[PDB]
Amino acid sequence: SELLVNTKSGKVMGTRVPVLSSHISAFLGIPFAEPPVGNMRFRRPEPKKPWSGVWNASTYPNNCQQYVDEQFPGFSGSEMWNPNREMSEDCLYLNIWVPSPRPKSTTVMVWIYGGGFYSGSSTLDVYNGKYLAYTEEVVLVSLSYRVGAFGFLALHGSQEAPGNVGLLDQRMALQWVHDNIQFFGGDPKTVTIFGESAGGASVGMHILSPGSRDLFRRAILQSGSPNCPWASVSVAEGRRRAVELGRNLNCNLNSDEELIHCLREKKPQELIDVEWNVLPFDSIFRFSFVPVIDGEFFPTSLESMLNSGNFKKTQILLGVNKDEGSFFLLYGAPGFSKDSESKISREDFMSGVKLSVPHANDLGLDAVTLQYTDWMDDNNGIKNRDGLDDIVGDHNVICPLMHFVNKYTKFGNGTYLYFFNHRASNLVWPEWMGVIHGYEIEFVFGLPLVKELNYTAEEEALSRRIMHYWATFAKTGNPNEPHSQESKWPLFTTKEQKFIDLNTEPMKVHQRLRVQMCVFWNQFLPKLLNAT
Amino acid sequence: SELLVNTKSGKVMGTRVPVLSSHISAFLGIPFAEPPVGNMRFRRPEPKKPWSGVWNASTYPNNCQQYVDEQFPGFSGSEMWNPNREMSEDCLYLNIWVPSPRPKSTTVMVWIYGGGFYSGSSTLDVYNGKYLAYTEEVVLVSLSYRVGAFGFLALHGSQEAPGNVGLLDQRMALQWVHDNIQFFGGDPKTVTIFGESAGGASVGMHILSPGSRDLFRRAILQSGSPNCPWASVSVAEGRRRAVELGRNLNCNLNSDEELIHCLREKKPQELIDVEWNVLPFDSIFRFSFVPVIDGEFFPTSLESMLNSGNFKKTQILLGVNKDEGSFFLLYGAPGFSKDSESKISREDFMSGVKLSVPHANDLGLDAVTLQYTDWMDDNNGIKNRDGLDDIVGDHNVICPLMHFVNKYTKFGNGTYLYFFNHRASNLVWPEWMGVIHGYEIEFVFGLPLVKELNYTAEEEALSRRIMHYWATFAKTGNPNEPHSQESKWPLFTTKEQKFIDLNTEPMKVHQRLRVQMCVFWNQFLPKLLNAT
Ligand SMILES: O/N=C/c1cccc[n+]1CCCCCCC[n+]1ccccc1/C=N/O
Ligand SMILES: O/N=C/c1cccc[n+]1CCCCCCC[n+]1ccccc1/C=N/O
Ligand SMILES: *[C@@H]1O[C@H](CO)[C@@H](O)[C@H](O)[C@H]1NC(C)=O
Ligand SMILES: *[C@@H]1O[C@H](CO)[C@@H](O)[C@H](O)[C@H]1NC(C)=O
Repeated sequence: SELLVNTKSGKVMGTRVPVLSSHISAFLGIPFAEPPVGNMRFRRPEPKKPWSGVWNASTYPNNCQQYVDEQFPGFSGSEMWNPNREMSEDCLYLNIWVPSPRPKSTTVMVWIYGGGFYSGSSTLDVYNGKYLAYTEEVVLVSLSYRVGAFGFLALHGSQEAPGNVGLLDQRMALQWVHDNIQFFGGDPKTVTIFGESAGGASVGMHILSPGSRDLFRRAILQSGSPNCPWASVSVAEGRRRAVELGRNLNCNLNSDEELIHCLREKKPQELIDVEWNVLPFDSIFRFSFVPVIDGEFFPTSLESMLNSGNFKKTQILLGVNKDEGSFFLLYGAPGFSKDSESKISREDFMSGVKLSVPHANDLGLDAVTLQYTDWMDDNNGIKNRDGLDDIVGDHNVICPLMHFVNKYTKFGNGTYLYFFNHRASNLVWPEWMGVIHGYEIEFVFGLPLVKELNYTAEEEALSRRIMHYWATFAKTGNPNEPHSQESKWPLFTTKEQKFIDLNTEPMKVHQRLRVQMCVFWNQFLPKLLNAT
Repeated sequence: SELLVNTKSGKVMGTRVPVLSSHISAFLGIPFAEPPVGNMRFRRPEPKKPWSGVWNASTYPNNCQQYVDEQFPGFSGSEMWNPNREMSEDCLYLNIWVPSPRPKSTTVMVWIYGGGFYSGSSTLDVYNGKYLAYTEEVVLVSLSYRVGAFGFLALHGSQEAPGNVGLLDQRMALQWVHDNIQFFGGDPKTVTIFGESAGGASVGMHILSPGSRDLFRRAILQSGSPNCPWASVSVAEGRRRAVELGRNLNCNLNSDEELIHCLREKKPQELIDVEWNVLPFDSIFRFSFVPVIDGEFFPTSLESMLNSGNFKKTQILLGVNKDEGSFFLLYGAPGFSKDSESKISREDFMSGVKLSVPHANDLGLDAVTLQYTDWMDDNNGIKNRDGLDDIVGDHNVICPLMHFVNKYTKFGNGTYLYFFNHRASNLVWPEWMGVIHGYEIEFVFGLPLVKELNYTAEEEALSRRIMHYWATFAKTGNPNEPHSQESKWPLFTTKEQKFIDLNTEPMKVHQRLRVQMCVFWNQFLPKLLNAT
């Protein structure tokens, strides 16, 4: 049977799924680890005990325990990101979409979900791997990993809650793919890991970490890089937040062993309810439990690793969206709201700057304000709104990705950079938010090919073109087909720093993506904060 | 006789001078002070002893002792600024141009020469008052004052060299005008003091200083303001430079009395030869002997005076030129020269920044560089050249004048601001220097009306229009003729901050003159330097 596969862990039984009036196989909900419950909460993942008999892989698994967005109930815009299955701490599963008939050795892509390390599910409609698998004839995997305190509570020195275990969750899933994907027709020699947001930063983290490098071939990063200011913390800061979390739930705090035990007796929701109370500053685009610079997973600091060339050398394809910041300002910054144009007063603009750069002294805050204020027209509500959108996007996502890409290219074997700026015709969010964090994903997964979702024809064409770029890059290390008449996405080089737009218009090459602002975030401001 | 005038100091005999195929009277070389020679070197001026008989006022007087530009011998561009008479320490004289027939009570304008407080003469061709006097029917005075160490050597606490005596030279000349100009047909109630560069800053200084306010009615400032970073020093810094000057000439340094005596035995040229050796930094647009913040002439610091409204309240007309910096970079900055386009390398640009902001730490220098660098095109020789031109202009002249004008307007009785950007058709300096420091003066004094000087017709028209603005403002406090059909130079206000261009094209109003750069020089950078 095409739906029966014998792996090293035991036999799995999948299901036939319809896609664009054809069909393909899906193996959903395969475990790659022992359920991390009870005394194994906060702990490193263990490999899954092999099973006898046939594992039923016909339905999606549980989503990991996580915060649930309730700002706009019934609103698809926010709820498309929420878990669509029951939540459980028993959530370490992966899903596979396989072409029909079964391939022998074809290119593999493994997806890693975003969600600020505090949220995410492999099972969301926008992550459905069937269109990609079917259209490009690739084996599509989607993994899962613990988020929140469950994934990232860090008491360094203690082996009961070391930190980074959600990254090791990802690593164990890549190990399983390495080991077994051949039985599904995947080529273990040609695995591309890709991810958006925290998943993009995760991809970058596996590139850096020695323990992860050998388990994938190449990598795509969407709107995220490992050096993002929100993607990691020192061991001291992690310790502090873990202690404060215990302080919020009335734990004994005299020893690591006392704290951890107390935290293990709590029900999942008690941890989720107080999770946001541990942040050190009044901030946006900051998350409580994130990867920690521990000296095991990351041997030294991220910057010294990037300078010395201490990372996997291979091809990378990556980029950003036009308006990365709007999602975050909407939720947290005064003056912004979903159903108005959100024209921002000068007073709200400055409140905005404070929340967006929480770690900055007064001089730093002035430096930023000056850099994004048009002093000819300082009380223009639209210019204030958009400038603050640009600040949050540049600081959090674009300038950290640009620092990474410039550093990586010095040592790497080929870089391809994009700037995604198509505003989708059917977007439910308001005009002012622009091209939002996470809204390139639907084009990457081929949702525009489904007619009932109401995209234009040129949006279908864009989606196909992006899928073929992504898949051709996974297959060869180059998104272009050599010998074809279409426009050439040029290689990014240290010298010329070229990149393309991704949108419905004929492609354009440009150079030095937001260099004037990123010299400010990546060189000047940090120097200013170190002197003062 | 029309050429004989009886003043309070004694009788004066002038001369009839031809102008634009008519004639007028000129009283040249009238003394207003005792010659400041011998023991009176470095000292406050004394009033001139009245004379019996008739003072011959038919020829220009001596120019004060000063440094003489020799960079381009025979080149009119540089030599038009040099002294055209014999130099002497016996130089305290003034000159008067009077319409024919003699007026009774008409508007008076008294000119104060620039030259960085280290140079200047009342007697230069470009300062010839006859065209202005004749064309607008005003009595035109031009004064003189000691420059260099002779005018500004400052040993505070000592009455032998107190500092600021060159400003008191100006004050005594304004006193003489107050007292006597009526006998020449001038209205002592309607005196306008005007000046360029150090003379513009001087004008501003008489507005601030209590001792000077009552001696003039209103004021014009061209490319200079009292708060310019080069226009004054602390008493400690003045003391240091006076000591270092004495150290350069082998003086006994054990007491003020010893130093001053030693300096008084030296010939003028010995002081001039070592004058530049006392500057604290490697710099441009900085001068050795300048006004000192002494607590007598200036009661408190310039900034506290500007904040509290401690100054004469009256009308002011003022402005700047497009390319104020080029003159200074030519003379002192590596990569610039008179006979090339002076395209500047990135390395020379940074050398430039260091010399232009000599008092800044490394963080400050970076802040400036970032602000004036296009990071898309950082090795564009023209953009580097022009950016450095703009830095020197903005820091030295434009942003300090803009801070002054904004502060003054809060308390003042009417402000009129211009931006002069006509590149003269007959200019001998190269294209790259643009609209240079000091090249609006020729339009103010009417040289374009003389055919043999080879200006265009529209340049004649511009000159006349500027002269009539200047003269109508001196007469009424408003450069416009109410009830006339010509375009209206609008009042500058705290709210709307309006200003005009001065050039051959139809006038345009704009707002907030170089506000984006001047917020940087006047707010951010000083705050950055105070924290670090
Ligand atoms: O961090 N990445 C999140 C993500 C990534 C891809 C797609 C969708 N998202 C949902 C994030 C939008 C809303 C941000 C919500 C942050 N937040 C959560 C809980 C409580 C408060 C807040 C923010 N307060 O300002
Ligand atoms: O300060 N204002 C001077 C002025 C004003 C109106 C018209 C003409 N000028 C001549 C100044 C140009 C050249 C600057 C010369 C400065 N300088 C003098 C002596 C020795 C060295 C230097 C400069 N070295 O970099
Ligand atoms: C990648 O590496 C191969 C083999 O080592 C080399 O020949 C090629 O030039 C490299 N490509 C780039 C873009 O560096
Ligand atoms: C100047 O002062 C006069 C008289 O005090 C006043 O009436 C007039 O409004 C003032 N003008 C300005 C521009 O402030």
